[PDB]
Amino acid sequence: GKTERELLAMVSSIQINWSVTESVFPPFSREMFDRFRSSPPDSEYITRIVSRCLINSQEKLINSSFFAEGNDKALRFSKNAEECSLAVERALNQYRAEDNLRDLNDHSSTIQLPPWLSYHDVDGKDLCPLQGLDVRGDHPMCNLWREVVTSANLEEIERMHDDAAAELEFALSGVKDRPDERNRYHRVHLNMGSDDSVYIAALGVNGKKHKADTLVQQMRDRSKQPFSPDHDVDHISEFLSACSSDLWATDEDLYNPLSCDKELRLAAQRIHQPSLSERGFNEIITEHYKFMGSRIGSWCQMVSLIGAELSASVKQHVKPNYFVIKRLLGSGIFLLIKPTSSKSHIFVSFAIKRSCWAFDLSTSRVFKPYIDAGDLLVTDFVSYKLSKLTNLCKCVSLMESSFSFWAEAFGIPSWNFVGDLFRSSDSAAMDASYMGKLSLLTLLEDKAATEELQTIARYIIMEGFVSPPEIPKPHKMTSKFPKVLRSELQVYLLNCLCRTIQRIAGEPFILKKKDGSISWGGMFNPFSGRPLLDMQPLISCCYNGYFKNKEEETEPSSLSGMYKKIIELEHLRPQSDAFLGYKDPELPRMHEFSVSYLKEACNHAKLVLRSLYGQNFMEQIDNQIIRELSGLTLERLATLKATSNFNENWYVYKDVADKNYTRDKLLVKMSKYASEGKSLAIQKFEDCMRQIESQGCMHICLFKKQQHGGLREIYVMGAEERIVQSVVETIARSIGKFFASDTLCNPPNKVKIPETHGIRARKQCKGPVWTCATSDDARKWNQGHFVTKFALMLCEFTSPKWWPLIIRGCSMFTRKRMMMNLNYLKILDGHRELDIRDDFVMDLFKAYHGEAEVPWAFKGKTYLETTTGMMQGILHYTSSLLHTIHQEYIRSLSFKIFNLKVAPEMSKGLVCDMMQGSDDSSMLISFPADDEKVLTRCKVAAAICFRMKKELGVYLAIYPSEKSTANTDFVMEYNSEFYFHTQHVRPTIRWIAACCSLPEVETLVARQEEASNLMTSVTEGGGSFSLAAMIQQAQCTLHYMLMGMGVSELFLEYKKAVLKWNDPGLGFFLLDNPYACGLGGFRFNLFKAITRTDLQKLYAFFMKKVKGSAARDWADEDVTIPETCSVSPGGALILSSSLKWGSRKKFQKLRDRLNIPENWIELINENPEVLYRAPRTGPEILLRIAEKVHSPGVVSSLSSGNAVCKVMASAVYFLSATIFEDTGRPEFNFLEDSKYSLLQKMAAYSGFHGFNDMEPEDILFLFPNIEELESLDSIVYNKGEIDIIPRVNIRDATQTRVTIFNEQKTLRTSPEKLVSDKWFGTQKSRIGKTTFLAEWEKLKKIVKWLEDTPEATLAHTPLNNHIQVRNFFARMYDALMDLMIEDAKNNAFSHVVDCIELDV
Repeated sequence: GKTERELLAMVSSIQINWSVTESVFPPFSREMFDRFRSSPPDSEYITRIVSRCLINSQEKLINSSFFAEGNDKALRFSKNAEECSLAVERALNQYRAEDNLRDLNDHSSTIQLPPWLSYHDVDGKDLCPLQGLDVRGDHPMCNLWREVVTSANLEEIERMHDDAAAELEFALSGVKDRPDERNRYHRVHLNMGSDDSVYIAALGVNGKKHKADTLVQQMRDRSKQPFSPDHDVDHISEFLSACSSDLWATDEDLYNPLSCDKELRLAAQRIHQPSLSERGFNEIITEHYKFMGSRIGSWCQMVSLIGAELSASVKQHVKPNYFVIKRLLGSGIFLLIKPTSSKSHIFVSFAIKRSCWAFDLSTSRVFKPYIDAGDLLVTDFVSYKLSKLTNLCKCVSLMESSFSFWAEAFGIPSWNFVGDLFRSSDSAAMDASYMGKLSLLTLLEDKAATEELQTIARYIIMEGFVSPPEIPKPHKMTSKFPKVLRSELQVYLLNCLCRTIQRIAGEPFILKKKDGSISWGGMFNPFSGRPLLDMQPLISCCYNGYFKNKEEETEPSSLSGMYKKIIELEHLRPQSDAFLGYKDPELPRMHEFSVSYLKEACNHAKLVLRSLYGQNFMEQIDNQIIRELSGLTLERLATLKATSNFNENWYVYKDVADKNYTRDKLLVKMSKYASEGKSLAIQKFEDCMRQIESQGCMHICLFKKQQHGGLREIYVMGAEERIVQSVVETIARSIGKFFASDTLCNPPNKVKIPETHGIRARKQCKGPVWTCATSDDARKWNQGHFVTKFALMLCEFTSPKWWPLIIRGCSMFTRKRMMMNLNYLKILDGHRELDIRDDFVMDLFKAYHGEAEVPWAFKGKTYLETTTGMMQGILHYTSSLLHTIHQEYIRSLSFKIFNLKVAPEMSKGLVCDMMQGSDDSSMLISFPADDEKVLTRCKVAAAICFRMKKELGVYLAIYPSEKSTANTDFVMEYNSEFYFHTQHVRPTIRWIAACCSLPEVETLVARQEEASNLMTSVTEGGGSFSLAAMIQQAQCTLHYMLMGMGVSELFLEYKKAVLKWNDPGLGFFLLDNPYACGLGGFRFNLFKAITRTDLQKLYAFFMKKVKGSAARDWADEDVTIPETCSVSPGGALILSSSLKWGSRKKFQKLRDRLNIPENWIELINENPEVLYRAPRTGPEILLRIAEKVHSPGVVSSLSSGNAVCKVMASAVYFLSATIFEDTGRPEFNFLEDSKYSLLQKMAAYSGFHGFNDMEPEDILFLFPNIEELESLDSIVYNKGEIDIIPRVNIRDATQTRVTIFNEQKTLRTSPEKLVSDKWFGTQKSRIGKTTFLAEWEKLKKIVKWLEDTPEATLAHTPLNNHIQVRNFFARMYDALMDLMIEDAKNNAFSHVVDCIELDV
């Protein structure tokens, strides 16, 4: 009320002065708003356009599918094959005709590492003098790098190296006794020291014949010249197809370097499965058998260890004439490494003792060829970027998880899979081995275009599901092929997709309702001709998996691709605003839209909103916005999202030169704005919009994320613009949330609608029903949408008070100004005129310093300016509203076309529920199939789905893409969640690729918590607990490789100490039980750890009430080892080390900039007059953002990080860390048994943990009862349906926040049974014990009160959690209104579709 009255007074404060908007933002003008709010739609135009659109859709359907009259189905499909063939060879002879191309005999090999497999050598990482002397017989003969490794060998015979011998006894002394020694000048560290003892920092004598820079320069000039599609890849397909039994064998070739921690896994299962006294692991047998599969597991170990050693060697700094020499732990393989160029480039040569190498190559010719020198094989130098070194670091875990996934996908059990892959008679084994080797080739060759080809396979495969009224046109995807092919794998993938297009064009996938359930035959793997039978592997063949990282990209081709897109359509501006909201287009150009039909869509959507929510709906849509604008606080905008400092400066590079650009956080501007009494975003929107008018544009900076396939191309807008965006967003989102069919506003409608469609169809009409497709692609959604339509759309909905806010926000969205990365312009100033991407780079080069006038690039300016389109992430909900408007019109037009076409009594039917996200459209039309008129209804549905995208979309600048699919009965797709007939699939491989995230949290309990969160993420989307268990074994080898289990001999001493004390803060990876690995989180393992293992006795000794908080640690020294550490639990599971590489200087500078209050008591004493659920005022908002800042995890240096540096510290420091001081005296005179009140304090929801673990406590090896029919039943169940005695929230803040239960008498008594604190007394500090949990009562609120609920989809119906954990384990309004009138002039078109469909 009072806040509501103040917000409405602020709204009355806002005003629109038109002369300023017409001045600075030209296509915004008072006349256009007045005509649109005033002029009703002229119906003659709207009839003219829907009639012409109907004709177009008919003619396009005819000449697409029915190429003439009197055509047999075989003739139609043969002409389709002719068309697709000609389109294909047009695509190929795009590539054949090129300026340059490699000769077909010349080869490339994709995996640059050698195929070697080495029998186990003498232990230790030192390059010993015997490993120098024994390999002397090199026989150089002036071959490539034989003379260099001979020089290194001859030096190795002498002692002319920094470490010819490394001793572990010195490092044990350094761990147990802190003052180990002085620091060697050769030992170059990055974080927390480096020991001349822990890593071989030996430097070998320089080669006089060759310097690697010119060798890579000539090889790079060759890499510039492209690859033809007629290049032979017969060796590639030979490798992936034929080699099956070679890959699997157990001869202990190199399994040891990562097979070290087996006993630790035997400990971890002993916590969870008490009754395995046989040492009888169940998933660990497959884990170590797969790792023991020598032909791939040993080779993946070699990849992982060279990746880890190189990541350690990036931080190593070497004087330029010399190069470092290293050796892997307990291996014959030597790495000769040069970080000569610090520009993310490391140069590596490998050398294996010929005595060490044996029993194979892994395979020939799909690997870098190796030179023989008799004594030792060797290889030529190869270059690597640091972004690729993280991928090489994680090769065993990624390949284990990908092979286990593909074994599960083709029905092989994920624990017996290496045995089945050894003896591969069934085609499921051959296809699993094919796809696993394909994933291996993708991983070792990191390239965006290779994943792009894998992604295009999705649209090619989906085109085969189109219904007989339609015909497949998979050759439509030939437009979206890569411009240039840059490796043999792209050639193989392109040839695969070309033959795939040929097969799909030949005939479609043929559906059959045999058992009252549709199923598709003729399906096949997109990358090999092996037939499939399951939808899930077909979907999972596409969606190539990607790693996520938040980092900039400095490769100029990547930023040129970023900047290309908006600038492609910037030139397509029609320079005439007659169409842009002033007048109706007849044949709409690019960026145009029709005023009258936008108003008709608005009026129709008002009519459906009226008929759903009643007569006063606008009043309802009024108040919802007020609630949203009472919810929109500055704290909501106070997040970790970055913010641009490009305002009013950095415009000319000469003034902008010599100063880096830095993206300030949102918190500095939010706290500067909240330093005044500016309690809400709207109260500051008033000032911000005037500021934005003063500058006369929007300031935006461009930020291309480094990863690929994730959220790339981020547009970091400014603070005032963020404020304006947020108020416009809350308006847009309010009116959009009144829409049922929208999905971005209400995702439960998205999960509900595809499930509910079957019930609505069967309830309305009796019998089977067909469907149509989802045109989820939208052609250039962001670039092409002018914003005047957004303004007119939103102004049609809101009350008259809001229109100035809408008009001014859309007005700043018209004209917009975005900055490039300054290193890009530093490149372009001194660039050559040989820029290949002349569409942008030559154009920008002339625009910046040149003759060419360009309407986006300005003279000597550091910005791209665009008077059209929109950003990607700016105005999501407004565009979702536009798309919802369009689709709501199309629904009634669909009923109109169905009534005009088939019968007047078809409104009883045609259930046509929609699904429209930001740019993802979807539609499905159910109609009965009783009579033989259903084929006519299918023709009508084809015309309807045609007109939805291809025809009335253009009038709303809504452009359908070729990537759309049309008329795919019993098939639908939306947001990569495919819905086949009574079966729901999603591509799970995208999360299996991510579960080996290798997280840099640097807390050692948060690390395992993050691993558990990712594994639960795989369990949420598809997957199985056996697959999750194998992925967790991959995670555990990854984590124990963050410790030096293949990187330091001290890990061998970490083992025994680790067995003495099993706690996750010590670094002991707690394995979840395999029968339910995904439901139980890290809390489940911690509860079982304290309940079973003696680690609770350490918690019995070290505890806050008996011992103390983070200041008081059981180790009297704070920093235990020279490598960093702490004992701070922070109201959570206790970490026994920190290892915080973050300097924390940047967080200190952040805290200085936020000007937050310093004392921090004011939350604690004034906690009862802050509702932490909701702040109210600038002081309270300031302390809430300060609480958000000082939380763990969200610390700037906790967020800030890097992968190579983190992995280098992970064994340089971590092997020494935690060892022989914390572990030497962890608990003496320790209380054997833990208190029970303290036990429930550690885990408040111990009751749920006991209920969930009661079933999977004791369990056998495996209990498979094979089912006959396997298929999802469209069923979902939640384990969190089980609730605590208090159904109400656990917060009860001031006993006023929630009113879900009345008068709370017993509801109050149950909580203090568990809490053991006075919930009464206003929840004050002294509620029986001041600081009973911790000092911060906000921290007490966080830790004491917390609830949650999980969710999972099932194979068979649920009744309770036990059959959940059993089954989820792998078993293997009125249509008559808005009466628009259409033209039925060409009924001969309908006649020919009907007759030829009858004759087929």
